Amino acid sequence: DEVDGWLIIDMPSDRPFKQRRSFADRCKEVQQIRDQHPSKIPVIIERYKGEKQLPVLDKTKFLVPDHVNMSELVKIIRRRLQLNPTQAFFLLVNQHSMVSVSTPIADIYEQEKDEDGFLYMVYASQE
Amino acid sequence: DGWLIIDMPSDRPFKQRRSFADRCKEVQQIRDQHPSKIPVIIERYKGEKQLPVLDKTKFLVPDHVNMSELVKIIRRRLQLNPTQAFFLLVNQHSMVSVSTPIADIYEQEKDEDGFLYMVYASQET
Repeated sequence: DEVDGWLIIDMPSDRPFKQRRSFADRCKEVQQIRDQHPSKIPVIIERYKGEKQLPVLDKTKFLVPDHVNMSELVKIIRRRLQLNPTQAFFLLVNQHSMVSVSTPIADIYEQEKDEDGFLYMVYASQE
Repeated sequence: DGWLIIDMPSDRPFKQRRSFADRCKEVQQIRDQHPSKIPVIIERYKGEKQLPVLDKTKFLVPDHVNMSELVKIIRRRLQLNPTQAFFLLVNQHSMVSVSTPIADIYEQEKDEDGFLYMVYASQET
């Protein structure tokens, strides 16, 4: 806890996935994933920056079949966060994109995927 | 005998009711008379049914205000009560923080014709 006179702080890392790996490493990972699972979408789902009433997700990486709509994914987040009904949340795709719950993620992927090939989503409460 | 002629007002977006040349011309006149104001087109999101249509779609906004000011203005014209939540989307689906200055949104998202297009929708949609 103290090394060489220095007092070390051990707080856990809250990095977004994009800040933990390099662009080359993320691209490399997507290609491996799209090779073994060409019928699934690699989705990164993280907590919005300024969120306060909502807890962090324990698992933020999801391999999703092409055919499921956003509803099917929202309810997954509904189950993983185990939220109460009076606490409403929204899911933004990529950077600030509100998309219809009936849209298949396969169209969302090809329209909104990141430069690295991942599809980034964030959940928030309001504002 | 003859024809059944039907006349109904248009609910088509502003971009389809006004030519490109007229829209460009209108912004040019407005930026000349009002160089410190932002011309914003605010319309109801296409598949929206919970919130009504507004009688005014064209808004001349001071360039110094934040997105918050535009939300409060639309909320008032929609006469919403606190239990009614809505979003104001830039372009078609872009969510922006209410603290973002409208001038920054304008220079980043304005249309080629000089207007800034926004739509309002409720969480249901």
